[PDB]
Amino acid sequence: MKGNYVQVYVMLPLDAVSVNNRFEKGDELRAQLRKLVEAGVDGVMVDVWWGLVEGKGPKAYDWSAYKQLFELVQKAGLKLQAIMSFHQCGGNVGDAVNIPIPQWVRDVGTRDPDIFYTDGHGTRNIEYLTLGVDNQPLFHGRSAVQMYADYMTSFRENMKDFLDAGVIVDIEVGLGPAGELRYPSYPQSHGWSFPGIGEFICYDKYLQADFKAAAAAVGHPEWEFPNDAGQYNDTPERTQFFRDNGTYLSEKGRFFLAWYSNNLIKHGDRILDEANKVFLGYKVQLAIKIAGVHWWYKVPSHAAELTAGYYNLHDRDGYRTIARMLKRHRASINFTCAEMRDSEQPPDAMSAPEELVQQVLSAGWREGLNVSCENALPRYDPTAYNTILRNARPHGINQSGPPEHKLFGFTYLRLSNQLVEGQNYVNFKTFVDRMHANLPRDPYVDPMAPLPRSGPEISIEMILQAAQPKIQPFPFQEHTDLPVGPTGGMGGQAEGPTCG
Ligand SMILES: OC[C@H]1O[C@H](O[C@H]2[C@H](O)[C@@H](O)[C@H](O)O[C@@H]2CO)[C@H](O)[C@@H](O)[C@@H]1O
Ligand SMILES: OC[C@H]1O[C@@H](O)[C@H](O)[C@@H](O)[C@@H]1O
Repeated sequence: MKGNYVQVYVMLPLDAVSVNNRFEKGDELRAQLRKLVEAGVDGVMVDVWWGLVEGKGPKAYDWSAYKQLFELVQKAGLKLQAIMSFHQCGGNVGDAVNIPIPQWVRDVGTRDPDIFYTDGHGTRNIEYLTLGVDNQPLFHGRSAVQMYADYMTSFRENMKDFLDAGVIVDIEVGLGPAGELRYPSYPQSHGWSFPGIGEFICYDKYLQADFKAAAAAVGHPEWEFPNDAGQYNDTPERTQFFRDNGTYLSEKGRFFLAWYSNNLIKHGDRILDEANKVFLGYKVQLAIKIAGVHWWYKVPSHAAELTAGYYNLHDRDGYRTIARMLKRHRASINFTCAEMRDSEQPPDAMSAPEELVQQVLSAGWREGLNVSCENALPRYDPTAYNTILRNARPHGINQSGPPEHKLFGFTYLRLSNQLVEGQNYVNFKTFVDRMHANLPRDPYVDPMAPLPRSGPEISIEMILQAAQPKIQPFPFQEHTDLPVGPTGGMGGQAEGPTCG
């Protein structure tokens, strides 16, 4: 039944190593990572916050709390997915700990405000560096991807012992807010609230100039940004841009959207080129996280997706363009909406979770990429685990083989006292059982090969030919064929350690 084994990973507290590079909660974590392996979890995932390590200065890396944390993990026998977290913790949902980007970068920003994504009003979003300064050498003679690449080269030099023994199996290079390839279009920070459409975050002078230069390239210098796209909390109908047969379909608006959405491809391309020549040769896999912007999916404009950077429509696959860019790099997609079901989203959201999971996992599987998921919200119900299991093996168990399509692995959000305690614990455990096709945990499964080098760079126009025509999804079963059962599952009822 091994072909059907899907690895489960838990995501560690946002603060596995505390708010100032001091690994503190080690004994708690030691007890918390004890039950997780009794549950049979394959490995864990932590952020390697850029603001904690090079916080103190240019190239002043302090891997100390982090060498100790991974020490704990290795000792627990767990695989580790590390997230190269070049973004601020605090601002999004579920962000309790608050870790900003490096103070010395934020100080550069004081001098040049345009280094942070800027909305139409001119509000500076401090949580991630605009993709416009990727190749702008203004961080004291270092450009942002130089900075991103030196941060990852240093991670390799210092974490080598873990990279050799095979504890670190996946590097997830973050490329935007929450470490996701996208724009900060729905910033709870700036008074956006779900299911609002969000805004186009492309007003800083670097992108503000990439576009005017791009406008004149196609003969239209005169062209500006969408005047009619509304505000954060509007609904499509309310704006002239996202309204049925609105400017999102006009030449000016198709071009804009092509630009805006291409910038994210390119950003992610550049930085992945580098993460690939850094980890080049390692038994690791490179991944990126793509948001799950399900609200306004059921409407024609797909507004929230268009503002977030994913130019997805009924006739244009905006998630297969992205996966085509990941293809050279032998990268994989890490999508985040797996636990939802259309049933549970507010009816006015015009949200289609299930249909977004099917689109992205299908674009990815079509591009030959390994796809993996992560739930977007705190969920401890069997419903959540069965929806996940459905999405893991769309077509279900193929005991007569390995299945057509299968997720490489799932990474549950998040480790808490509540997950490893009682009821929630026996559900999670039986969930893991089932995610492994009820086989016992196997660590010598899905062994990676030394990361090859990124293949030949391919133009924008060559990655963009995957958009058209949008293909049909891969037939998804409606429920999983190996659900949670109910409360219990194989061993019974497990009872043990609290917290202190
Ligand atoms: O631990 C990883 C990141 O967790 C949060 O971001 C999550 C977000 O809460 C969730 O809705 C989405 O599905 O995935 C992201 C990215 O994994 C923090 O906000 C991030 O700062 C962390 O990097
Ligand atoms: O902050 C972003 C989050 O907002 C929530 O209200 C939605 O339910 C989530 O799908 C989304 O990820």
